[PDB]
Amino acid sequence: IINPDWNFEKMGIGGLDKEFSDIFRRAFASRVFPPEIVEQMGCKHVKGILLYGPPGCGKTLLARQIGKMLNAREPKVVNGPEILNKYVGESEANIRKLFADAEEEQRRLGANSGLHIIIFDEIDAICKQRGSMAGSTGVHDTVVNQLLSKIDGVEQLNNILVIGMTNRPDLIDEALLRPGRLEVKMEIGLPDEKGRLQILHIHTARMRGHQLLSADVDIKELAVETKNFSGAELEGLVRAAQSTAMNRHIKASTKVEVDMEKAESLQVTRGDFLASLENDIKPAFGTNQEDYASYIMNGIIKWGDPVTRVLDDGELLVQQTKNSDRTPLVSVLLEGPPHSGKTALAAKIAEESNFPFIKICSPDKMIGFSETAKCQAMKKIFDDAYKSQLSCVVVDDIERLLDYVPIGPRFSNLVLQALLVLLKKAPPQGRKLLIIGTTSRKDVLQEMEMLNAFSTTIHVPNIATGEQLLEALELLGNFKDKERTTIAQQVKGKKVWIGIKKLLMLIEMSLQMDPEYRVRKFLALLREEGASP
Amino acid sequence: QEDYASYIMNGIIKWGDPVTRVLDDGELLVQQTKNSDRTPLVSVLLEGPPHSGKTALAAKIAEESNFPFIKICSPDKMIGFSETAKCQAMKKIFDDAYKSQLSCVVVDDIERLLDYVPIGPRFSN
Ligand SMILES: Nc1ncnc2c1ncn2[C@@H]1O[C@H](COP(=O)(O)OP(=O)(O)OP(=O)(O)O)[C@@H](O)[C@H]1O
Ligand SMILES: Nc1ncnc2c1ncn2[C@@H]1O[C@H](COP(=O)(O)OP(=O)(O)OP(=O)(O)O)[C@@H](O)[C@H]1O
Ligand SMILES: Nc1ncnc2c1ncn2[C@@H]1O[C@H](COP(=O)(O)OP(=O)(O)O)[C@@H](O)[C@H]1O
Repeated sequence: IINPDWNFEKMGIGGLDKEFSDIFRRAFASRVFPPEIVEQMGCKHVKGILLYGPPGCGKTLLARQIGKMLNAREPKVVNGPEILNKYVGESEANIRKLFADAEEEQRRLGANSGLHIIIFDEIDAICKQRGSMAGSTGVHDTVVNQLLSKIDGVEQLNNILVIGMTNRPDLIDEALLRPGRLEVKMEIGLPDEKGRLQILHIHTARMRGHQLLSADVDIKELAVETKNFSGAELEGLVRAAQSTAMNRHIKASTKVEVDMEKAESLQVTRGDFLASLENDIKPAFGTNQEDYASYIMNGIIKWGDPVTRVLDDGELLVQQTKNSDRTPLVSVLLEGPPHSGKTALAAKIAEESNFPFIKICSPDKMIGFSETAKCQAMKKIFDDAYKSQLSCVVVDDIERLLDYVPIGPRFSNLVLQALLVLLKKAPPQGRKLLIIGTTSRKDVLQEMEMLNAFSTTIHVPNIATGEQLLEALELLGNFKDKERTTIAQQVKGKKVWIGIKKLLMLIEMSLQMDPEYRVRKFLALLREEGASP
Repeated sequence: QEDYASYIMNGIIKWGDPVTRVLDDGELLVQQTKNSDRTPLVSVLLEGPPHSGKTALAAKIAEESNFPFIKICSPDKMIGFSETAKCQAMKKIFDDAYKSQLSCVVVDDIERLLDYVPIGPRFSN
């Protein structure tokens, strides 16, 4: 019913052109050959397939087009969580209601009926395997059995086709993949440069049709600027550009009584696209420039040699992880005394890598969580990281993730075991990863056998000389000439062990008085904090 | 034949005598478990310092046996599980192993299945 090489273009789906060929070659070879030879051989057709991948990557379009191209009746869409009810023996009824028409048509027309396709969604919701993990989601296992009894069993159905869709391929019941049942898996991953270009081509044909779009805008620049968008973020970008351009044009024309010549024109230009891209759309699988300003609040100032050493070592590690074989997983750990400024340096090192996927997992967003929820969140972040060619994950505080208190001692063992397992699991073939730690108590970590898993260590020291303090003050720029002179005469005493954060706090506290008494207050504050190595 | 090529990532090069001794001992154990009649159940434990290459050698010994049933139970596929889930998984694997006439099972990183930590000590009973 379809031409030998088929056709998939300018009909919607544009990014996935090899997938159709792959699936048709692997599964649907029986429905294209002349029926006489198929009946002569005496073979049965495949009775379903499974699709899995990241959300919003164009799965429903594929199912609808596959159904359309086979000359099948209207698909009977359905959702996963919708088929669930607390009353005993009611979900089975919902599962059973779906096949009535197929049964009736088979009963009437015999062996000449058409093809009916049922499209499920979030099929992993009904499965007696999610109960293994922490929680209670037994979903009254019986449900699944009923479904199987309809795909096969004593009563045979020969005019159906089941297309399953899922996001978590590791929660699918194992009994649902043997031969004779859903038995063809496939992956629909993120698009690439060509896919993004094609999607932008398809989604913008309307404006070009009526010459409304300006000649300034390109499509290659927007195709290369967007790194890990899938499909919906591109549609969102187009829509946001439309809306922003419209609002700006109407407001500007109201502000200035422009002639009808430009009033009729409603060009969107390129500025609207860039503004919407940089302010409107926030990708889920890409870099997030907003969170960096939340950690590096006062920038980075060079008060000594160690900063350059740390930055250079970070660059070397990034280069090693980027282009290298035989070692696709690399780890590192930053250790130092409290208030030394470790989080900011880690964030800077991650930012300078220019990787497409950068994330930060910190306990600031896990207040009141039970340990199981923390394990879930960590696993989710790492699972998301595993779906990109180059990634980078930062773990903010390893001591707070364990709930360590010196009395006892006390802590949670589940999180420790999860971290130890996750630190030594390479990604699927052909993909890289990088992990950066941070902590202030190295001895406890060494004592817990966790330092045997990391690959390197770096040291972040404090300010340990007077001239360094003078240089830091000079860079900050808060004291005058005579003030600096007075400070210099009195701080040559040596044995000066302070942290950058504490230094900032002391300066801020001291600057709350009149200019006369600032110096003595600052010196008193420094002396009360003047411990020794 | 996909797990074995996933656990032996860079082959097995012979840098000294011990490799030959280990492989020969494994072969002798396999032949014993195959040809005996009054000793159907056999066990062996491989131990050594960290980062020494125990899993690769165990996988190679299992693969070079030609048994019709072979399976590996590693802890890296049970992240976030509870004690009961681990018990059920292990029992299921062994129950499946019991239905063949010749089988081999690999248990990997025994110290990570019990959740051992030197402080305490703490673990799962
Ligand atoms: N070279 C630098 N190194 C570190 N911090 C710097 C540097 N230059 C400026 N800072 C400032 O230091 C502060 C970092 O303090 P922050 O509280 O992030 O430290 P931390 O090591 O993460 O602390 P904690 O041990 O509480 O987690 C930021 O204000 C940053 O602007
Ligand atoms: N003769 C050999 N013995 C062991 N490993 C070898 C040998 N020849 C090469 N290798 C390489 O050694 C690596 C195996 O190390 P592996 O990570 O399995 O160590 P391990 O002892 O299982 O570690 P762990 O105790 O951390 O679980 C693989 O790269 C393998 O290619
Ligand atoms: N080439 C394309 N690939 C993927 N999605 C596309 C493509 N062109 C358009 N889209 C849009 O992306 C969305 C993908 O289908 P949708 O049902 O929203 O997501 P999913 O089924 O992946 O959860 C739809 O809005 C669809 O119109």
